[PDB]
Amino acid sequence: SGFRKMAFPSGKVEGCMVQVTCGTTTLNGLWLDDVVYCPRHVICTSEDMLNPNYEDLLIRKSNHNFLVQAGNVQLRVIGHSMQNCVLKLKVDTANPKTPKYKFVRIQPGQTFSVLACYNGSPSGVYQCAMRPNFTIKGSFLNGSCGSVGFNIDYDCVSFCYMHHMELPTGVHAGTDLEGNFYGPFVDRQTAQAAGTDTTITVNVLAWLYAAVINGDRWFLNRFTTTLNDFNLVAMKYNYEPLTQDHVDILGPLSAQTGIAVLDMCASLKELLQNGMNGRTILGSALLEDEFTPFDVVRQCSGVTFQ
Amino acid sequence: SGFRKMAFPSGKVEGCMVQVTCGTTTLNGLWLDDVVYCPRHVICTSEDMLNPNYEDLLIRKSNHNFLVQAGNVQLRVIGHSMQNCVLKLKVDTANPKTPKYKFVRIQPGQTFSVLACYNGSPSGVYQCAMRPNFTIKGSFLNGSCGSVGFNIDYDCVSFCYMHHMELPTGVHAGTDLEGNFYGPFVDRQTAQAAGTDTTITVNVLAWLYAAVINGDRWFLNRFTTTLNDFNLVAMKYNYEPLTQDHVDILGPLSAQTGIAVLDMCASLKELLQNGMNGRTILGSALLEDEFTPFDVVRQCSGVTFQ
Ligand SMILES: CC(C)(C)[C@H](NC(=O)C1(F)CC1)C(=O)N1CC2(C[C@H]1C(=O)N[C@H](C#N)C[C@@H]1CCNC1=O)SCCS2
Ligand SMILES: CC(C)(C)[C@H](NC(=O)C1(F)CC1)C(=O)N1CC2(C[C@H]1C(=O)N[C@H](C#N)C[C@@H]1CCNC1=O)SCCS2
Repeated sequence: SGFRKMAFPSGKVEGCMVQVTCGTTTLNGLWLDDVVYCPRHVICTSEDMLNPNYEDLLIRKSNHNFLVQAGNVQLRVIGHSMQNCVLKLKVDTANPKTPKYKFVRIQPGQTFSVLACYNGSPSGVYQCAMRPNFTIKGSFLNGSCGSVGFNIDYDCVSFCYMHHMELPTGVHAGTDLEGNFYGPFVDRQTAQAAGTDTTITVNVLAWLYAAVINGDRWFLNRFTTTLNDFNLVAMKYNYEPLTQDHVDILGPLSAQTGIAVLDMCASLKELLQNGMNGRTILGSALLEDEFTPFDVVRQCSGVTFQ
Repeated sequence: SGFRKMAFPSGKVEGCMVQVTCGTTTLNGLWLDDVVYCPRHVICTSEDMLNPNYEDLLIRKSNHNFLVQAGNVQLRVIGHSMQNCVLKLKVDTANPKTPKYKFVRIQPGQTFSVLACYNGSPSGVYQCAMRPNFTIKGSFLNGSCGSVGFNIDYDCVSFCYMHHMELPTGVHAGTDLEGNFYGPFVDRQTAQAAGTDTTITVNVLAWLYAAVINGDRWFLNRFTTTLNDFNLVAMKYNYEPLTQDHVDILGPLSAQTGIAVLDMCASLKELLQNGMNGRTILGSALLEDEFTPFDVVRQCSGVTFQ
């Protein structure tokens, strides 16, 4: 029993983290086989933050200008190139700790763990969601860029995020591992702001299922709803529309608890319209939306990784 | 910016996790040098859960009866003994991934990360506190016992917890790595219940400091309080007494923000007496008490580990 914001074990990613330095600027890189991936704004100067000419800045760098360290060991750079907003530094040594891996582009509403790093060393690990507005609510300071987000499946690490930017109100933006930003953001110091965020309805439902599995059942009412009538209420409270695919993805939790998804929607409808009246669910006073249906099953069934 | 429930990187502990099986029962063990540590109730039978005769059960086991697997590799057991509530299985192979480590007994109110494991493989990592009533609010299923809690300092893993029991209401009890339980609990299936818990006042204050550091300042009032008058209010709301040592431990955060601890106590006093009126702090609708002052500094200053 119990339900926690749970991150993936980070060891496989820890073995890939390195430090990349250009002049005064150090950030993190991801070392897979003989390539180090890092944000291209490592090549930025104190002056041209507002609109860096990245191609001109990279033209003027040589391999030797990139100082890459794995622990206390310098990795010699033998090639460099830029792919969208990431640099790829070819090094002369393949990373012997390289896990089985994939580069994936996740969808809004999906979750992943972040291994927050500084100077190529890990600070901590936490779970995040890709918000509907393509930000993440992370915890990042100066020097954290190049920290990555990831999922694990059996033995395979799917890298999905690399950290680049902090936006107004303290939320975060970054790229996939092909260097393409999530959302409309750019790697320059210019007026950007996130679009308004919305609540990830399918995740709130999954978390209500987790509550029922843990014996926290007070909010279940005796009613049902149609999918259309629920979505009319979701809309007023800034919740994402619930789709049939969402309903089908909730199948396993619905089957385990014996609660039809649309019956759970009726209970969520009542919570939205009426509030929680000072009560908590799974120890929370707000409805939580950063657990996917898959996260709930993994945590409540004890799925492991090798 | 940002503030997350952040766990330690788990890689150093992942390299120590093994599976221990006696007959039908499998749980996790911790492999350090040539010793595997695990809960002694691995030797329990389907029948004598209510009050196992552990000494008689262990007398009847031989080395070969303990099946210890590291990944897919059997570790041959060459010695066994019992220390309080843990078994120590000597194996013929020292763990080449053994980190620098210590066994520590933590105090109530301190925090640590749990690497939840099943069949010797990791499921996830999350941050916990040792509650004033010597329980932890974990997330554990059948087969999780032997999972450990830990802190890291530079390169040194301090193991502080090993999981043994789930208590009524879904909270958890366990031992230090010398096999001594935290709290009045015993490893048998008998009526035990936690004493009433209380809120960890020094941690709530630390988390209010983290809020100020992140620009979430609405709850700061213009008043101060004496330590005695604050503690009279803390008592009514089931908060731990705040001690001078707690005040001094909050020194670094107080100095960083320029807010005297007793001034923060006045603001906390107002929150306790008046509620939050539907507002949130650091995205939370309840006051959070599972971040220590040290956790706040580590997260907000980007402290890393090797
Ligand atoms: C005002 C900033 C927060 C400094 C800035 N944001 C914007 O300009 C916006 F348009 C989004 C709002 C921003 O993030 N920048 C500036 C550049 C780099 C990058 C950066 O500092 N990225 C850090 C890495 N390392 C991680 C940041 C630091 C604080 N916490 C984080 O997460 S963009 C390339 C040229 S300099
Ligand atoms: C009712 C139980 C939850 C089964 C029981 N609790 C009590 O009897 C209490 F007095 C505390 C309330 C309990 O925890 N037991 C029973 C024994 C083993 C141990 C156990 O199952 N420990 C698991 C490990 N592995 C981890 C548990 C399983 C569920 N979630 C967890 O965290 S004690 C040694 C003889 S059998």
